[PDB]
Amino acid sequence: KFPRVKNWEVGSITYDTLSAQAQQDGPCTPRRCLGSLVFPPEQLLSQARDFINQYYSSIKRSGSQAHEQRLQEVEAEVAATGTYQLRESELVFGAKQAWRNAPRCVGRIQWGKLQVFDARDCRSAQEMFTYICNHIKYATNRGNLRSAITVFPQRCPGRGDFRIWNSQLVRYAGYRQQDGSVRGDPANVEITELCIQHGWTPGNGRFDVLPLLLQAPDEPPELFLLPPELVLEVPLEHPTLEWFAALGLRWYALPAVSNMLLEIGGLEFPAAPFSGWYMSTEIGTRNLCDPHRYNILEDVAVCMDLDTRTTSSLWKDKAAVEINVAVLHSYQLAKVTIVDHHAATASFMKHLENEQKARGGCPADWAWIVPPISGSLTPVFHQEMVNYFLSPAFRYQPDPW
Amino acid sequence: FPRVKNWEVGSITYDTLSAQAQQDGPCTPRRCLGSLVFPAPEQLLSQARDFINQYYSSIKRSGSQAHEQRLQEVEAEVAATGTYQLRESELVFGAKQAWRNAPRCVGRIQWGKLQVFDARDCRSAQEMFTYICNHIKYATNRGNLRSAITVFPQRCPGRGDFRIWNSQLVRYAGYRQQDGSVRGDPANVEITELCIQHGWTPGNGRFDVLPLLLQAPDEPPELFLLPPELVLEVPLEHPTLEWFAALGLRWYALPAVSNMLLEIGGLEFPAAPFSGWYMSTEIGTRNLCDPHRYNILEDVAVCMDLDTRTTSSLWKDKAAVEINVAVLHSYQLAKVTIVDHHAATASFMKHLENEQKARGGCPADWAWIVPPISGSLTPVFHQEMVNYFLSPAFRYQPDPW
Ligand code: HEM
Ligand code: HEM
Ligand SMILES: Cc1cc(N)nc(-c2cc(CN3CCC(F)(F)CC3)cc(F)c2F)c1
Ligand SMILES: Cc1cc(N)nc(-c2cc(CN3CCC(F)(F)CC3)cc(F)c2F)c1
Ligand SMILES: C[C@H](O)[C@H](O)[C@H]1CNc2nc(N)[nH]c(=O)c2N1
Ligand SMILES: C[C@H](O)[C@H](O)[C@H]1CNc2nc(N)[nH]c(=O)c2N1
Ligand SMILES: [Cl-]
Ligand SMILES: [Cl-]
Ligand SMILES: [Gd+3]
Ligand SMILES: [Gd+3]
Ligand SMILES: [Gd+3]
Ligand SMILES: [Zn+2]
Repeated sequence: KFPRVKNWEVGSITYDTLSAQAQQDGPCTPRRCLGSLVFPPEQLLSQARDFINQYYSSIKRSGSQAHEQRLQEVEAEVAATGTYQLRESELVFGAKQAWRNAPRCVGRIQWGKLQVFDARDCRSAQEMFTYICNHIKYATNRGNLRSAITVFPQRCPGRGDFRIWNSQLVRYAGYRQQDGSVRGDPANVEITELCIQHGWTPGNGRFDVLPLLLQAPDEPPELFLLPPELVLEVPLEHPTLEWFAALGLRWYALPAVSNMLLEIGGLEFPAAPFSGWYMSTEIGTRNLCDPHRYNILEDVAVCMDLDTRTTSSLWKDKAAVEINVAVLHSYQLAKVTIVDHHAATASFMKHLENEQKARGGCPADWAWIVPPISGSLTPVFHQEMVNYFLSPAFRYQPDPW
Repeated sequence: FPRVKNWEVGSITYDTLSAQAQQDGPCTPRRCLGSLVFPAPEQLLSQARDFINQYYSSIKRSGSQAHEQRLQEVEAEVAATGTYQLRESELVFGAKQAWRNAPRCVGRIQWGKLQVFDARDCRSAQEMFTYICNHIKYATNRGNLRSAITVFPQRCPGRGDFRIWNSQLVRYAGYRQQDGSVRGDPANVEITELCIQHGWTPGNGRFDVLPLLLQAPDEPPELFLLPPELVLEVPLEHPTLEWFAALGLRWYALPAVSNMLLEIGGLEFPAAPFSGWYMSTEIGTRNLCDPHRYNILEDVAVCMDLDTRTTSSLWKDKAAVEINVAVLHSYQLAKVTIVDHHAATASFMKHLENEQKARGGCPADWAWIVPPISGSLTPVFHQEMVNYFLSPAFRYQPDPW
């Protein structure tokens, strides 16, 4: 009942005793594994009790006066109101814990270093925009990126939700054609179509930064043009392929996910944008080279004079590596924090060892931790992993429509 | 029924075949163990009955005279003998299905093209050796490799098992060193010790082909040297890096797995080596670049004049790609069948399509189907998969020592 877990590079063995705490049952059964799938009233008191216990164990204060006291207050609050408010410190502790528990995040070595902007007193898309704008400028920090989350008011019954309609705070437009196919980013054709709908003037380019559709409870979403000086971007050049700059490629500095639902102690925050910094493969491999994204791979290969006529020349692999080199080089030249997939995965192994000693295991999703290029060149490839849901958590949620 | 998405195209299918999954895997709703490498007459009869049902379906004779007669023949044999014997055509069908059902095999587009050598009358380790040599000769075919399996006698009450102790028919020795390192292939240290312990005079090169340790029932293993001219090898050179040939690297033509158990309708064949042809990443990425294998990555990158002091130069990614190029070049130069990871994964996508029409699904282990370099450059990366166990099957089994 405690899964044995082996590292095949070293031969070391550990047991994931933490896996025994998994609540929100995942998608797998003894009969079929679904691990490769991307997207698989007073129970509020069970989750609340549990999270409060987590908080006080963490600060070495389980079973001591303030613990009992806080236990009664959430009981009283829920009894009187049907919900409860998180203490500031608990909101901070729960945000870091949800990050720590995110099985697909390779960057969790950083989980203890997170800036939490408490936006629970927020009201109206106007207010959100100032909060999002404060977050972006703090997190960006002139390229010295700092992990941050901004936590908008929790969901209550009867009243609509706070929601950011964009999957991220920075997104590039995707416009169709007189032939269906997309200019810009095909990942965002829908939210581009929703933006143009709600009044935005579409550009023509491949890298038009989209406006934010910000939604206050029970009110129609409102467009918001992001201050162009607040959107830090990196033009993409290559250190030795002089023509690479002429391809006109760019990516933004700040990966800020704004469509996931933060859940702490039973409370649900459908508006809680978190950001950190990029791993270079996210941009150089997935965003630029996925066939359904910018799909630039063959264009770079033609420019490198590679033999695209046979797959066994590995022209795809060669061009992909240089695109990733160009991402890392461009971000370093712009002094915008970035981490390559070797450094990231090596830090994740350290994180696993840390989490083994601290908690007896770590929820990790092998398919997402192993990077999308050179997988077996990184140590996480050779590490067996156990995937499971702990709370608090970041959860996926429906698009607010 | 699991819904399964391809993210590159957007297409969607349901894996109805997974509902028929007999034996149980390691995952539960609590925790996924997908990344782990190594997760009674009445019950033999129900396995036999299902396979016979499978066989008669494939020959468009479900529910027919011969069908019912074969079921009663098997029940009568299990009653009188505690086991039963496969007809030759049932063995051939069962061997192909076992291949077809192997979830970690990316080469399964070929599953119907398989040469089955019926060695079930094999009497000794000496006859076993002759069968193996003929397998190797046929499958190698002077470099135009043909998929084959040789099936030795089934496990049966009262007698010991036939076993091939070697994990493959062709393996390079791994010699523990004076200083505690390994000369040759570190994956083969154990079997190398066993060969020496069993009378083999070791060499001391890095690419010494191992003898075969072959076990007849209730017999100690018996040492057999492979005729050197039966073992086709490919010296490794790089099309443009002429110093690469000076590494003295080599690999062998034939991948022949010899330590897995073939299960057909509840009958177990502990000795049944099968062989196909290599995908270049197996050699270029895993065998040569794994830290715990030949581990040539840094030496190649240094020779390539890469900056190995910083990870963000992507020296590992660059050197690995050229090691894979060298493998592909070398095998094509030697006229030995090999497939690159792009062609192989492209054919596996067609296999998945074929199997969706044929059986309503396909058991696939995403972490093994996705190549160890350039994962998201191949189509399988963007394909959700359902992993489950179908019989007939190749199973892992303990090492006989
Ligand atoms: C600071 C540097 C960070 C790096 C390098 C990093 C890296 C990554 C990567 C590569 C992914 C894969 C997702 C994809 O591309 O599909 C991911 C997912 C994710 N990350 Fe991180 N991240 C960082 C910070 C953070 C922070 C600050 C948070 C939250 C406070 C966070 C929470 C998540 C979540 C929720 C996911 C989705 C996967 C899941 O829920 O299991 N990450 N991260
Ligand atoms: C014809 C060319 C073939 C190719 C290119 C191919 C490719 C592969 C690869 C890359 C793996 C993963 C190996 C690893 O990294 O450990 C694999 C595993 C495997 N293959 Fe194939 N293979 C071929 C033929 C065959 C044949 C002829 C059989 C059996 C008749 C077979 C059955 C298996 C089995 C049993 C595994 C272990 C995984 C599992 O059992 O699910 N393959 N194959
Ligand atoms: C805080 C944070 C840091 C970081 N480095 N990255 C993310 C992140 C980035 C995506 C975008 N990503 C594009 C490539 C893709 F492969 F298409 C999959 C989607 C999605 C997420 F959920 C994420 F958490 C978040
Ligand atoms: C018939 C057949 C064809 C083919 N291309 N390959 C295999 C195969 C090869 C290994 C060796 N392979 C080395 C790399 C590794 F990463 F170490 C993992 C093990 C093991 C297996 F089970 C296999 F079926 C079999
Ligand atoms: C089908 C498969 O699960 C899907 O393509 C996953 C695989 N691994 C991934 N890993 C990361 N980091 N990001 C992703 O989007 C994906 N996609
Ligand atoms: C621990 C991890 O599961 C292990 O390294 C796996 C991952 N995927 C693999 N995939 C293939 N094709 N071959 C392998 O040996 C492995 N090893
Ligand atoms: Cl992104
Ligand atoms: Cl091999
Ligand atoms: Gd020119
Ligand atoms: Gd030269
Ligand atoms: Gd030297
Ligand atoms: Zn699973």
